[PDB]
Amino acid sequence: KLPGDFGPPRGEPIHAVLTSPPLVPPPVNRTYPAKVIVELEVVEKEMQISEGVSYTFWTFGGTVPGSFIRVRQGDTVEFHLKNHPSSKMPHNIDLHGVTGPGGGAASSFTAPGHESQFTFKALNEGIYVYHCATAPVGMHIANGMYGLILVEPPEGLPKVDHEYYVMQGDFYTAGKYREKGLQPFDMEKAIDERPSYVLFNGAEGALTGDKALHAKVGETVRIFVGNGGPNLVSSFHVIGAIFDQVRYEGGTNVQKNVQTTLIPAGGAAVVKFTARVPGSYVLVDHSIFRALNKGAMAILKIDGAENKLVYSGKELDSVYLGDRAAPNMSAVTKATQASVSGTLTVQDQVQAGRALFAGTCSVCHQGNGAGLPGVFPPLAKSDFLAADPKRAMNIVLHGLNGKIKVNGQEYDSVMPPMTQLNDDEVANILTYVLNSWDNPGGRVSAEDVKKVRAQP
Amino acid sequence: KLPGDFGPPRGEPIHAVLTSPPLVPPPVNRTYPAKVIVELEVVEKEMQISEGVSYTFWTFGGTVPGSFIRVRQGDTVEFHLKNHPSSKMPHNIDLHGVTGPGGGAASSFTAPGHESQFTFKALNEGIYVYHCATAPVGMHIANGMYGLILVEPPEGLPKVDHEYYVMQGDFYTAGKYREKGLQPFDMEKAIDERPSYVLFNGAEGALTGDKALHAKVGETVRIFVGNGGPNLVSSFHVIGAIFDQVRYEGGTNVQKNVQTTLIPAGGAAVVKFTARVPGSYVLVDHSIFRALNKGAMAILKIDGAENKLVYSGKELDSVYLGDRAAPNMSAVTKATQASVSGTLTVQDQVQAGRALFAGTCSVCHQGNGAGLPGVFPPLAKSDFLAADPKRAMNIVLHGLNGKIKVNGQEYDSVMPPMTQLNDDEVANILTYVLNSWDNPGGRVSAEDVKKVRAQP
Amino acid sequence: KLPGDFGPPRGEPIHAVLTSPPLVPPPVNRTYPAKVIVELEVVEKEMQISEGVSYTFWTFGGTVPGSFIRVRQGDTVEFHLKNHPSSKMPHNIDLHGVTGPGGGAASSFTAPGHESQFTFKALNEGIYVYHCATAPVGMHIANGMYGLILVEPPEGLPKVDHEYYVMQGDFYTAGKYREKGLQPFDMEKAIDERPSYVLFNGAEGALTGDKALHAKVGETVRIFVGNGGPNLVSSFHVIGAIFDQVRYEGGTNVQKNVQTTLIPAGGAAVVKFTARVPGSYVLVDHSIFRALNKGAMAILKIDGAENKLVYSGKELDSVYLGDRAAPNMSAVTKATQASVSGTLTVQDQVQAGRALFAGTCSVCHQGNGAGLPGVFPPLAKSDFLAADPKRAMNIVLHGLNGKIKVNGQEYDSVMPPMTQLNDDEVANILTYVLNSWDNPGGRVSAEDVKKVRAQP
Ligand code: HEC
Ligand code: HEC
Ligand code: HEC
Ligand SMILES: [Cu+2]
Ligand SMILES: [Cu+2]
Ligand SMILES: [Cu+2]
Ligand SMILES: [Cu+2]
Ligand SMILES: [Cu+2]
Ligand SMILES: [Cu+2]
Repeated sequence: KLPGDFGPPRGEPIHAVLTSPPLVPPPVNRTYPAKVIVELEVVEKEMQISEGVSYTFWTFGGTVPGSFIRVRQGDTVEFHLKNHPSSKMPHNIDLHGVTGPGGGAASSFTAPGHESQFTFKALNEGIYVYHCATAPVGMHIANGMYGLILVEPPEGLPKVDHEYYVMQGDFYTAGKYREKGLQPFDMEKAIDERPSYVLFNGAEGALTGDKALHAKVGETVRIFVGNGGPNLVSSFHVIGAIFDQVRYEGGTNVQKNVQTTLIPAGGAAVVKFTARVPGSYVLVDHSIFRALNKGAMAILKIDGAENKLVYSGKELDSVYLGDRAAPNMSAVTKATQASVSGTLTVQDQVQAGRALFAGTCSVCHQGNGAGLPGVFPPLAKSDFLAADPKRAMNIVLHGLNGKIKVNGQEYDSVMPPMTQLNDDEVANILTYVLNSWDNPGGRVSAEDVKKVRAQP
Repeated sequence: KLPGDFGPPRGEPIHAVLTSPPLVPPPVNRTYPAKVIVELEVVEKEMQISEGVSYTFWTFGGTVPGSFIRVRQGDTVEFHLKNHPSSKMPHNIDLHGVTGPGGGAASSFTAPGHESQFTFKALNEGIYVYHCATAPVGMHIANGMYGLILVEPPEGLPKVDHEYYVMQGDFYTAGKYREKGLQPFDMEKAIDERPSYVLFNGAEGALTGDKALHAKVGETVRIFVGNGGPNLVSSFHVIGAIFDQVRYEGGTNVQKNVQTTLIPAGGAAVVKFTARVPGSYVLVDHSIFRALNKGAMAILKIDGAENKLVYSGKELDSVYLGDRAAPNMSAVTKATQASVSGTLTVQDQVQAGRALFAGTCSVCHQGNGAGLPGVFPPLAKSDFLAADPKRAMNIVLHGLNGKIKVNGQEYDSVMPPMTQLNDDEVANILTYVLNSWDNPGGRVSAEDVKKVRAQP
Repeated sequence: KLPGDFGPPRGEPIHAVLTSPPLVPPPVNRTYPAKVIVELEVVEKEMQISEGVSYTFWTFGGTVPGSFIRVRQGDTVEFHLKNHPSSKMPHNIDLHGVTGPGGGAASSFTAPGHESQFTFKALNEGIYVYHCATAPVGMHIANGMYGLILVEPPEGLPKVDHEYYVMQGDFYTAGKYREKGLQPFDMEKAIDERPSYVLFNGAEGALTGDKALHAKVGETVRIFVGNGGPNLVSSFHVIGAIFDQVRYEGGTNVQKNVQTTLIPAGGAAVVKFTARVPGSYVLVDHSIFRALNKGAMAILKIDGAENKLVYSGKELDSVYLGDRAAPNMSAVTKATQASVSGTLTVQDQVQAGRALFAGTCSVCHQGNGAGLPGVFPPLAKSDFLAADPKRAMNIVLHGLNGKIKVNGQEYDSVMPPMTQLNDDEVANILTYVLNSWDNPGGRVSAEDVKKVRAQP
């Protein structure tokens, strides 16, 4: 007998309602197998991969990851793929969980402006990645062509308070991390498995700040977690919490009470979380430079009463979360646009710099620039800053050590170089500082920084 | 008590019959512990790692992976390692599953032209990697010195219709992927874990096309899957199917009903597959640039009747499998040899280009060069191609965008650069196209392409 | 109900006794929940990451990994973090296993010369990584800021004969592997996940030779194994043995009878080993260039009677373990210091070269330099060596092939290049050889090698 042998489809054909991340369709809530009609459209479009950084994404349903599909084991799925006429590339689909060559790939080949269809029976319960399977496949996947399909067990999953959809991917831009402008795909970095960004849900900050996932103390949360790759394996982890359950694909095995779990490239898992105490819980790839240097962080924010018997401490802040502690970094987007338009004002720079100062600089110099006397020198009303703005550019790029005097006090410490900051970021940060805390005002330009970077 | 305590060896000494990949020795089919004599010979030799690409492999038994060894838990194994007189390096062996320092390494050190032996009891059931353990060990492993030993449980494994032997490895050549000639090992790429090839069974195409694994609808297939490394961890996956069972080494844990599973460097697993519907099922490392850009694909081809209730779609083709959809790429080998000999003909180039055109170019331009009017321009009887062959070289290497006119119709799309193609590959592809579909004939040489690559 | 609901703390407050690697605190041996006071101090200090190679480590408790903390599920932990006044950076802590945002991070922020405290209930049994969580977090982790906390189940873990503490990390120096001197952290290699060293317990040789872990035949050994990362996933493996049990974090799953197991970045596991036969058992990351080219090897040395029925072979030697077979490589440290001081003698070089010759050269040329007539030429009383010392430098760096005559016998083989050896290493090795085995004496300097490396 084949698995999923629940007989022919019955009832009426069901048009599947698909959802955009990070939301999930409702439970199927059905006791009979059905014919389920799935309609998905490929759209190629520019979107912001980071503030001020555009990328040409290739998408299933207009999002990265693509629309979530939810069916029942034993269903007959009539899958329709449409390729929007604006597309330049052909596309197709391989759904993990399909029983048949290519997971649908040969029969779903769809040129721009065309449609295709194929039918499969969902024999296999589980959570599964789907992705494009069009040569060059790695390029298509790298450009965002992946999503999740859930094939429910016949009785449904246990009830929870919230269900969310989170998918990791690695991305390959010609430019470096946070370098502004429309960034091409970089095939050489992709072949070498050297991503410039590693993201949840297609963008930096997609699930942080005002875009966080939400729940309340006492509630249960199920997260459908994909790893589209193309190349990286996620050391997937929740900061400050534990997973009650982790189940990979449709596996019989269920691990319970783990905090860190390896998700293969192309893999998927269902995790369950129970909210205990309020605050922000961070989903990360614990290959930690991905999480804290390339974008791979997402937030589940829990509302409710503190329990000092369980945890006496404070909510997360910019020391750990960096510049993603805040609701958003919209000022960076605005300043980048203003630079393109040739209308960049001092205030545009100040507000972008404010956003970027958090964590990056405030960890040592404090959010108010006061530092810590004799330990971390002040940026507030700083004589040393005022005396030489070009020196300040060199300090950000190249670091500073040795004995200095600031506001009448000696320091003898080490500020590491921060050369990974882009010219606009340094410029904006320093313009923020110059226009705060009784400093002398004025501005630093990206071009000013470019010149210092070329001659330390 | 130690595990495997089934008493002293009984019966007669058994000379083990070892098999070359992808075949496996028969089940031991024995109820008593034996003394098993294993004889393995190291041979260093050039073989083709890809068509026209030679490599000096170091082998156990003349193959990569090395010969498969099959014994029973509780057996006493008298292991004999011989190092062929033609060898330049000394060699030895570490068998995972051996209880004792180095897994045999110190007592198996064997200079060229020598032999060694040691004896161990197989206490531990499971599937296990063996490999060379001679300084510099990573070099020996990278050169192909790894294989599998199966230690059966006393009652044997459950009966299946087919057993196969598949082992992943990462390889490090001085040249780039598909660059022709005898390629040295590259220690710098090896230390950086930046392989040029990632392969099953020692070569591109080792298990594709006419070298695929076979079974029929309804049959069960057990695959002994190794990962020799040296360095990579496989996101091991079957496209279009599921694994009934995955069991690592001799672990008590068995995962069931998973499609994607992580195999450590040095690790091994036993997977089971049940054939449901006909077609080609692809074993891959789903760190997908390895599978589709570096060689890490293998095929299990299933014969039998379609079942439209389960899968309505078609067999895999070159859109997904690329140039490995075909039975073989022997024409590439032949053309590379003819170049070396100084006898390369137009037809030699045409037949190599034909092989290389599949997927790489046909995904957009079609197998007949017709394209799709207004979407993908024709290569068949193409005025634009004929008008400027050097332009065509530049388009392959460097891409093309913007409005063009071909055969009286405007196109306004994007052909990505294909700079990873080697000079001979571009030359051969374009010579194929020029000599097909009423195009004007002639040829493009590797030297012609080299010149365009040096000045875009 | 929350997990760990064993009621309020009772008895007296307990001041936790923390241990330095590779030792573990005693079992808590307690049937009631307690208030446990933990005091940990951050110290930034230079230590030797390899012989003659200094690094500025940032530590919890003065060691890498940091001090081991051992508590009972259901305990209330009052955690005190102090930052030594000599520190330049602020620090904090995220303990995996803590229920609360950041795992303690916001409330543990501690500037140099300050202290902080927070309280948490240990709801979650398991073995857990702790680490610094101060921007830039990856830098702090890379500099050594990680350790383990064990939260025992209420009944305690089963009794074993020995408990040890082993933690992997990846490290990023500006210089190459084994390049001498004080090495800065390299942010570019860290972001690219390209470590120069991969170590157990903070240094090359930390757990080899005279620093090996010990047990006797018949004894059980539990190892608490961490992977601090920041970035790598360990293919964690024991050479020549098997793990009776592997349990990750506080997971319900326990794998039994495996040799190779994947430990995520940030992950931890408890493994159990039973000693069967004497000799050295190697813990490695089986992404094997890490183990054999970057430092990722540790030894469990078992004392007792051989059992020829189980294993007939010899103890590990330098063929497999390389230059870590010996008790230590102190002579390298001494020679590097003498170079810095300008007092380097011939004998200083000879003794450093002796240490470095093992495995690296002896695998082929033998420990006595005799080679194997006609196969591996002698370095003992070698006419060919004596005839041209600069040629010998070129051979080490750049290899040698083709027909040569040494001591009246022809060789026609291949010595691979060894360009990864640093100038001082080549110099010292060759000075050792020149001053051994009736060779002519004299010396080779690092500067001599530098010149040959610049012009092959
Ligand atoms: C802690 C790790 C720091 C971070 C992050 C940043 N800075 Fe810093 N800064 C730090 C120290 C210890 C010092 C003094 C070094 C010494 O030689 O003793 C400094 C110094 C500066 C200065 C100059 C002095 C002053 O005006 O107070 C400037 C202008 C400065 N730092 C700016 C700055 C900015 C803009 C940062 C974010 C990009 C930043 N610093 C981070 C320590 C640390
Ligand atoms: C789809 C992703 C493509 C692949 C793969 C290949 N080509 Fe292509 N090609 C494509 C487009 C959309 C265009 C037109 C670009 C525009 O500006 O609108 C082209 C064009 C060419 C041409 C020139 C026009 C013609 O003669 O039809 C040539 C000679 C050409 N392409 C060759 C070619 C070859 C040999 C390829 C495999 C190496 C190949 N193309 C791949 C789209 C795509
Ligand atoms: C086996 C893989 C080797 C290792 C490791 C090392 N050497 Fe070697 N060496 C080897 C061979 C096969 C040869 C001869 C090459 C040929 O063309 O046939 C050599 C040669 C030398 C020589 C010159 C000849 C001599 O004096 O015997 C020297 C000086 C030499 N080798 C030194 C040397 C040192 C110092 C090494 C460790 C750094 C070393 N070799 C490693 C094979 C192998
Ligand atoms: Cu696509
Ligand atoms: Cu896939
Ligand atoms: Cu070998
Ligand atoms: Cu091994
Ligand atoms: Cu720190
Ligand atoms: Cu962590």
